[PDB]
Amino acid sequence: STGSATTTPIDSLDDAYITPVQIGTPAQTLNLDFDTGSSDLWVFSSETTASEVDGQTIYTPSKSTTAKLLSGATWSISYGDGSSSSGDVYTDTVSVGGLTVTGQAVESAKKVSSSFTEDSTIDGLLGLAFSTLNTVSPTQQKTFFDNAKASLDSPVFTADLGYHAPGTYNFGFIDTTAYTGSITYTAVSTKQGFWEWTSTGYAVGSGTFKSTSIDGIADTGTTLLYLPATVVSAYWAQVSGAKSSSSVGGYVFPCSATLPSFTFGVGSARIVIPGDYIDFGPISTGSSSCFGGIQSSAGIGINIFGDVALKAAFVVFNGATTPTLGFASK
Ligand SMILES: Cc1cccc(C)c1OCC(=O)N[C@@H](Cc1ccccc1)[C@@H](O)C[C@H](Cc1ccccc1)NC(=O)[C@H](C(C)C)N1CCCNC1=O
Repeated sequence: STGSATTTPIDSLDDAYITPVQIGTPAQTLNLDFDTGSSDLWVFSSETTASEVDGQTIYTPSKSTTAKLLSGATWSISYGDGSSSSGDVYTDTVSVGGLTVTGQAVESAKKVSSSFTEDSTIDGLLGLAFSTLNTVSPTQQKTFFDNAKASLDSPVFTADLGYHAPGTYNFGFIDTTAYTGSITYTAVSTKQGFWEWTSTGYAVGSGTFKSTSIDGIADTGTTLLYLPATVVSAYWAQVSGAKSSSSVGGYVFPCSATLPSFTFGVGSARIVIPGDYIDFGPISTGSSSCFGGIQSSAGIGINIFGDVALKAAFVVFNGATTPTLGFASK
């Protein structure tokens, strides 16, 4: 089997991407944030505290003839930015772009934190990291990809995120028309439950490539590119007037600037992020100071190849017995 679904930026800055997902019988379509950095499929629901729902589409399990409460099961998650959600668990039928999983754990929110309430465009998350990170207690549950993997033509999914444009998540096959050149594969450590890999280095604009190992995670659920402070300082030094602002919480730059590209290494291959991908617009409405898309990972504890990096590539998440990650230019 295979599946294919279009993923769409939620706003003009590509702050996140949403993908339609069919849940239950008859289908209830919710737009979920596909997140290779977490392993819970959770949704706004008829059980979510009413004051915490503000425009989201909700899952109503009582209207699904295939929904079953998973007795005694609860979930609770806290994300890297301090956002959180929690609730109970149903099993139900879940389909993505024609690919169907029966018995998928659908985590129904009773509580969500304010950042989720304030984003009317995201109806929940679909986790695509490894199932060891799933938060359901007392019995951990499997991700959508884990449940589907054995049925897929190939045990893979691919992320093709667009810049200011729609893109595609494919399950079970590699669309050889979606990229240029070859796919370079690189080793993955699953010990932290992430798609964790080691970049071979970087370059800023037309500058010299610096060979240096950068351990980090491929995370479709993080907007920006978070890299070591030395790397990020070298990038923003090439942007006249850029500075790290402690009040804003990262590097800002004059909105009139033309940003240089940023290149990262995948083995001997190179992925080039165009400068425009690194512009996240005014820090506040009407300001001429703009927020940078490459930021220091010092406060995080891990480097994150988020959407800024991944949308410059066609990315293969290979879930074979020994998982690997593939990157191609496109
Ligand atoms: C679940 C789990 C188990 C074990 C260990 C950890 C760290 C676990 O947490 C996983 C985790 O936080 N993953 C995040 C990136 C992560 C992995 C490991 C450590 C730290 C972080 C990321 O993919 C998911 C989450 C999605 C989200 C959150 C709030 C609103 C909307 C979307 N995204 C975010 O937190 C990011 C942060 C990092 C800037 N974020 C917040 C919104 C706006 N945009 C955005 O980019």
